[PDB]
Amino acid sequence: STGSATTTPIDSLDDAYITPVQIGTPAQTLNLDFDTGSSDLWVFSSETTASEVDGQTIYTPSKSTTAKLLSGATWSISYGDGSSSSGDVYTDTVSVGGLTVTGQAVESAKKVSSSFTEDSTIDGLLGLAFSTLNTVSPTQQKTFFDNAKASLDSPVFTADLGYHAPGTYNFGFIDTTAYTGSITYTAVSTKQGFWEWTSTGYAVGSGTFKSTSIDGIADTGTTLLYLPATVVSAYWAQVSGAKSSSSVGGYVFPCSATLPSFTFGVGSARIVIPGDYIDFGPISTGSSSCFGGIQSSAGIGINIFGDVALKAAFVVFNGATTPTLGFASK
Ligand SMILES: OCc1nc([C@]2(O)CN[C@@H](c3nc(-c4ccc(C(F)(F)F)cc4)no3)C2)cs1
Repeated sequence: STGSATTTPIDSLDDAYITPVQIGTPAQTLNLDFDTGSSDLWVFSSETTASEVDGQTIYTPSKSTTAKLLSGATWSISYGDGSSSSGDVYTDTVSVGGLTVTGQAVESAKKVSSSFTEDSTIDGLLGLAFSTLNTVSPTQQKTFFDNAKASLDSPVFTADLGYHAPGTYNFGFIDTTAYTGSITYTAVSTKQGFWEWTSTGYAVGSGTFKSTSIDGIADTGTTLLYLPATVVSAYWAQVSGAKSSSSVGGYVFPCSATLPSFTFGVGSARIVIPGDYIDFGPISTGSSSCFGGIQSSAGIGINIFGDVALKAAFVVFNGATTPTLGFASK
């Protein structure tokens, strides 16, 4: 089997991408944030505290003929931005782009933190990291990809995110029309439960390539590119007036600037992020200070190849027995 679904930016900044997901019978379609950096499929629901729901579409398990309470199971998760959610668990039929998993754990939120309430466009998350990170207790649950894997034509999914434009998540096949050149595959460590790999270095704009190992994770659920402070400083030093602002929480730059590209290494190959992809616009409406798309990972504890990096590439998440990541230009 295969599936293919379009993913769409939630706003003009590409802050996140949402993908329609069918849950239950008859189908209830919710727009979920596919997150290769976590492993819970959770949704706003008829159980979510009413004061914490503000415009989201909710899953109502009592209206699904295939929903079953996963008795005694609870979940609770926090994200890298400090946001969180928690609740109980149903199993139900879940379909993404024509690919169906029966008995998928659908984690129903009883509580969500303010950032989720405030984002009316995100109805929940669909985790695509390794199932060892799933937070359901006392019986840990598998991700949608893990459940589908044995049925897929090939044990892979691909992320083809757009820049200020829709893109595609495919399951079970590699669309050879979606990229240019070849896909370069690189080894993955699952030791932390992430799609963790080692970039071979970087370049700023037209500069020469710096060969240096950069461990990090491929995370579709993170907006920006978080790299070591040395690398990030070398980038922003090329932008007149750019500076790290503790009050804003990262590097800002004059909105009058044209940004250089940023290249990262994948083995002997290179992915070039255009400068425009690094512009996240005014820090507040009308400001002439703009927020940078490349930020320091210092104090996060891990480098994150988030959407800024991933949307410059066609990315293969190969979940074979020995997992790998593939990157191609597009
Ligand atoms: O500790 C550093 C690390 N962090 C992670 C992640 O937690 C897993 N991927 C990312 C992710 N964030 C979100 C997300 C957070 C908040 C919202 C809100 F604003 F709507 F609330 C929406 C989406 N989704 O995925 C970060 C992995 S490593």
